[PDB]
Amino acid sequence: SERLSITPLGPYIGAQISGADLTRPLSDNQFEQLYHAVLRHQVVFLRDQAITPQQQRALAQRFGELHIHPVYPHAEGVDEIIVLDTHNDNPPDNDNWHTDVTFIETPPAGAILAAKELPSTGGDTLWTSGIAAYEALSVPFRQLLSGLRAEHDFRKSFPEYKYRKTEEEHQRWREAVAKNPPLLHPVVRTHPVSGKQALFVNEGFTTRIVDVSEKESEALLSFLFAHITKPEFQVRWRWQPNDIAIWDNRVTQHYANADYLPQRRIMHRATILGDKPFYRA
Amino acid sequence: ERLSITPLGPYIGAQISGADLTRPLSDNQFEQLYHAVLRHQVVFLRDQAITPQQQRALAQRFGELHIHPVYPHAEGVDEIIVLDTHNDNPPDNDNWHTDVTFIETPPAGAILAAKELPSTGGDTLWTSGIAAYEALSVPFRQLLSGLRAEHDFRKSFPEYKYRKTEEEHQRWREAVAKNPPLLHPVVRTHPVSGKQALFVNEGFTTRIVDVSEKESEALLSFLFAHITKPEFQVRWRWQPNDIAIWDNRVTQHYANADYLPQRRIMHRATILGDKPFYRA
Ligand SMILES: [Cl-]
Ligand SMILES: [Cl-]
Repeated sequence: SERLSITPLGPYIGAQISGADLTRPLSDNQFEQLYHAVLRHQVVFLRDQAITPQQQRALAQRFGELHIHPVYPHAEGVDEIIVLDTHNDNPPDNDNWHTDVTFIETPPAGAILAAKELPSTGGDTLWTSGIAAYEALSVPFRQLLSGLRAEHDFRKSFPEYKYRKTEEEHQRWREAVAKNPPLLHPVVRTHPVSGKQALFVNEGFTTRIVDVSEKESEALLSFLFAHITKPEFQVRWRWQPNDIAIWDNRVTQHYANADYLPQRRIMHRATILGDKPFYRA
Repeated sequence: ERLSITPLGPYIGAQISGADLTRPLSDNQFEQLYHAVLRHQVVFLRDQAITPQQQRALAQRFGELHIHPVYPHAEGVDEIIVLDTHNDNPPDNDNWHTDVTFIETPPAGAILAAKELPSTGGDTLWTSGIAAYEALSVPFRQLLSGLRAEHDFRKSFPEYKYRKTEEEHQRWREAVAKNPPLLHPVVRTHPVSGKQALFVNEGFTTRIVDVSEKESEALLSFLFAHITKPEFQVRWRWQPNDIAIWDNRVTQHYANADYLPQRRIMHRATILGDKPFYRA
């Protein structure tokens, strides 16, 4: 375990990491700086990492317990690794700004994404920094949003109408909804580790801010859903087979382009549980 | 005689009777009228066939009156402006605005008399900045209170609307030069009652300078819609010789431009105001 090559991709978010073989267990010195690079850069990219669901689950396991998605398919024999196999018969549903599974009480602290099969071109994935977004807010707006709570609803990104192909798929949806009722989370979240304040709403699951009026909420979310799309808060990644992406899901949102069908695209994701999102001034 | 005050709603507007505005009001009557205006923000008196001289007499009791440099004045009364709209002078007040907030001391109020009216149309509406403010959630009240917003003459007088004649266009330039943008509190504390009121208007407010440009666009977009809520308004259907008196410090008004080709003649007295300020 020497020293990983960390190349920032921007001033506020993103970095490429080289010198870490993810197919084989990482030493402690390496896993530590990989961990810190993720916290520091919010999202890191490692190319040429032909890992299997096995080792991917293993790597994620080291960050903590893994979440099992209520609707997405999982890899054979490895229930924690969801398979994102998109094509004509399963159109991509991630071309919207979202933070992974914020519909549970303890949203994932992070995730590891592996590019298995990719289209000739397209399918880029973008990440936006809730930290940079928060920093870009004027003091009056930071004060306004801090302490407010917003509702997150699993159904916003998982509409029932999208799961009625087969009765099985529909049943899977029913069980998912029953187990994931709408819940509240701070609009401004204090990172549990770094202490940095970050915007913590995402168009994918955030339905409304409950501490203001309905029109006030729509006005704020309208602003926020646009605010986070500022180029300066982002890093855009063009995928290559066997790429690996690891991000801190506590302070970022990502968006996956849906510009490749009829071509097929297969991604594998390990999802690391986090703790209860909170805000501390 | 004691004036009769009939509220037109729970937050704004009242119709008054028992006040002969063609003659001097007793001090008790005037105190009642003045307080009614303060309380209801805009009051209406019907069947007041007054002369401009009489309108000015009444207005002067509220404070210094404006002598408009451009608009024609009634008979031999420089303080009473003649607002004559028709095809050759199309109504242009059908937008939510608070009178002349682009200057340092916007008018405190005005007294408008209906001289000659179209068979129908031309309704004027007022919206309560106080009610609008109080309707805000606590986080929003806290957010806006203390912020400052820029008011710009050019917002209601877009340059693209005064560039017809290569020559007679620098006139627009001359006006803008005398009316530089300036700031006013977003939440204004009424100088007399101490009531807090939203004090932005789509007519002149271009942006809240204490937040980012995009935050400002979102906030003003919200506020310009918020003040249009029916609950915050009073709508008046005019009849000849009506008199409307309003507090321009905590309201915005909108005059429907829906009566052309008919003609509309109003007589107005503008009461000079003081510097708007905010005090928690
Ligand atoms: Cl993806
Ligand atoms: Cl009018």
